[PDB]
Amino acid sequence: MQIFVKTLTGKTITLEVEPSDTIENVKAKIQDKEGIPPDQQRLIFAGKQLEDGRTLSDYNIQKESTLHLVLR
Ligand SMILES: [Zn+2]
Ligand SMILES: [Zn+2]
Ligand SMILES: [Zn+2]
Ligand SMILES: [Zn+2]
Repeated sequence: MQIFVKTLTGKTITLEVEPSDTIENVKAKIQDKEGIPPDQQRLIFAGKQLEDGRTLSDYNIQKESTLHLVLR
């Protein structure tokens, strides 16, 4: 699965993942790409707040899905 993560500035990060990847995995990938610490990342897909220990398939995230880094 290719998924897109948009930063707070709207920059697009393209990530190669698997359905079973955790949100924690995806956070580490984001850190590698952009230097954003995982403890400072908060991810949403389709308005769902994404928990570190759940997987992409748990949230029905699919090929070409977009996640957003948000605040607060
Ligand atoms: Zn793929
Ligand atoms: Zn694998
Ligand atoms: Zn993985
Ligand atoms: Zn793997």
